[PDB]
Amino acid sequence: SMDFWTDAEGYYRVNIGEVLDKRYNVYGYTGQGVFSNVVRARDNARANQEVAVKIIRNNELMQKTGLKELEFLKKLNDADPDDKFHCLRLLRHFYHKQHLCLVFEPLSMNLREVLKKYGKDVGLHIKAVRSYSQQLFLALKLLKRCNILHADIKPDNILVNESKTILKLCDFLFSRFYRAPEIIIGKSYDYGIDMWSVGCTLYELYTGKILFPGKTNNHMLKLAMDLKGKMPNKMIRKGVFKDQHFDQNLNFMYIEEKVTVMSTINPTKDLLADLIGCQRLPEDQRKKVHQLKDLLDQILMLDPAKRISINQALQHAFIQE
Ligand SMILES: CNC(=O)c1cc(Oc2ccc(NC(=O)Nc3cc(C(C)(C)C)nn3-c3ccc4ncccc4c3)c(F)c2)ccn1
Repeated sequence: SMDFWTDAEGYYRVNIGEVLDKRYNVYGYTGQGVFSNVVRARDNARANQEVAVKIIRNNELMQKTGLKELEFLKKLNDADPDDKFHCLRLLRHFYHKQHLCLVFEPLSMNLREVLKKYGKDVGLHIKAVRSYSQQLFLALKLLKRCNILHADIKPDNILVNESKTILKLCDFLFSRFYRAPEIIIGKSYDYGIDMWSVGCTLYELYTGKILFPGKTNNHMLKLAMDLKGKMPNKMIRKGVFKDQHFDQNLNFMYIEEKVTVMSTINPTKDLLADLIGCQRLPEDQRKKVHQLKDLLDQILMLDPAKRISINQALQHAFIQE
């Protein structure tokens, strides 16, 4: 998230049965987190309630990064005192053996794991996609209110409770698939990047498949333009990486090594067909799928200024009808 060898040293292995801050009885690992150990504990000081504790590495870079994370979470916590906007709740922090330790509400699994348990190319029920879409847009609403850009929304960064009724947005290879085109071309960017990533996620939640599985940044742009046609001229010109992907005449240079020069990219991606799949749907679910397709069309505009607003997303037929 962002405001709109000594870097890897100091890992701490917490033992099962260790008590932290004279209260957190560590009883299990989670596996989550990239650089820090995230453990499950019971809070002996608060009726043995379950928490997750992230133990950050003891080095300068990750200490400072930890403090920034703490600041972002406190800002969202204060902006949303009743927890209606679906961001992860930090409970408090402490220090242990020079490690900054962050204590969070416990959650069950991330949405990548939920998709895996649905099985290969299966996806969720459209009713769950509807509910999760609303919750995600509410998270977007809070982030924008707090002048925060996530910049890496994807199933791996969304956690759910045990019943899978509630999701919380959080932040910890796959990242390229969810990247907005303004980022790829190197244009100045805004809250629109997170709306884009939410669109990519929603498609994947329903189909079980990655929307834009591009091997490179060049391939990602081609796949986006296969949906929406060629990127606007004014957008191309403002990108600091435009020369990797477009020539002096703003023709797209499709790499496949061979370079195919394209003045036009005819839209060919059939989003509805891909959404429906081999399903024989009843008219009520079929209607909802059409509405999902329309929501995605409005999210996945190449120009971020022309994407659906957060409020228009919340009031879209997919959610409301
Ligand atoms: C059984 N239970 C479990 O398995 C289990 C595991 C579990 O693990 C964790 C999940 C998430 C986090 N952390 C975050 O999500 N941080 C965060 C949120 C945001 C948002 C809200 C702005 C998106 N930005 N940043 C965030 C992250 C890193 C940053 N770095 C620098 C600057 C700002 C930053 C902001 C964590 F530390 C541990 C939680 C609950 N249950």
